[PDB]
Amino acid sequence: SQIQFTRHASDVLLNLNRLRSRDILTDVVIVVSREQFRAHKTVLMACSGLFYSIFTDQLKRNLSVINLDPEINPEGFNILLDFMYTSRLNLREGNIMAVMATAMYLQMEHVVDTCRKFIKAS
Amino acid sequence: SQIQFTRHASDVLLNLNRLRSRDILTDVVIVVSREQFRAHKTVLMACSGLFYSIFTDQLKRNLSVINLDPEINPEGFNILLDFMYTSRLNLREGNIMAVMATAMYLQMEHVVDTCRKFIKAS
Ligand SMILES: Cn1cc(C#CCn2cnc3c(c(-c4cccc(C#N)c4)cn3CC(=O)Nc3ccncc3Cl)c2=O)cn1
Ligand SMILES: Cn1cc(C#CCn2cnc3c(c(-c4cccc(C#N)c4)cn3CC(=O)Nc3ccncc3Cl)c2=O)cn1
Ligand SMILES: [Cl-]
Ligand SMILES: [Cl-]
Ligand SMILES: [Cl-]
Ligand SMILES: [Cl-]
Repeated sequence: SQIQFTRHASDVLLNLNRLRSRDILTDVVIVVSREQFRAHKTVLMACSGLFYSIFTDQLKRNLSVINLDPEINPEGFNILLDFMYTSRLNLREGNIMAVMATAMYLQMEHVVDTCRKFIKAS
Repeated sequence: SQIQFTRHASDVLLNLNRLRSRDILTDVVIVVSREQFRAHKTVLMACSGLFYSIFTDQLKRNLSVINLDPEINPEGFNILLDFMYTSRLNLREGNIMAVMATAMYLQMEHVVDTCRKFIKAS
């Protein structure tokens, strides 16, 4: 019965991305080979089965640094981190395989499914 | 040029509300007279000019407890906190004035404007 605000969730996500761009209340750095990316653990948990499983565990919840598998492509990771904070996925012929493999590792099914649709559409 | 995921922002907000319901990575309690409400500072900053102004200030960013004005109605506050995390506003004849005054204090213009529309619609 409540009044629905159709733009509200997008407004929240935009403001969370603005906080990330200023490093405000970021609480983790994700290390991907020679690169590092700061983020909010809450957003990572909201968007990734891997990060959900890491930070729900009381053993790991307070970690300030997460080292990803050294095989993960930093560009693929950055594309997916930007997707988490924007709802926009930068998929191209030159990055689809790295993005798809990274989304499998991060446990991000809708992106993996979208990568399969991209391949089927050539 | 990116692929747009129209449901993604709502999915993120739902998962942030699920984390709030489990008290996972909440980092502040908001005290409203005899009641207390836990939340994520990032979501509060994303949805309120008052909380943005409090937590952007390096003087106050690390506060774990915020005491609101003792005049603020706890039910009005709870309605607006739920709106922040759901995009749904529970506006009724019995709560409109308290919700509107609380939204003015929290600096939440779209809700204040919606309260004005509710009054104009009787
Ligand atoms: C090999 N492989 C495994 C998979 C997988 C997969 C499945 N999968 C699993 N977990 C996921 C997601 C998502 C999610 C969210 C938004 C966009 C996208 C995308 N794109 C994904 C969040 N999460 C964590 C969660 O559900 N968080 C949560 C749950 C309950 N309460 C609070 C919180 Cl935070 C997901 O897709 C793919 N390949
Ligand atoms: C007396 N009175 C003053 C006012 C006012 C008012 C105006 N107002 C001011 N600030 C606001 C909002 C919002 C906001 C967001 C979503 C829904 C609603 C509603 N409903 C409001 C966020 N915010 C903080 C911000 O803009 N955060 C942010 C900005 C830039 N980067 C990162 C971040 Cl987190 C707002 O409405 C009304 N009455
Ligand atoms: Cl971005
Ligand atoms: Cl390309
Ligand atoms: Cl709720
Ligand atoms: Cl009523």
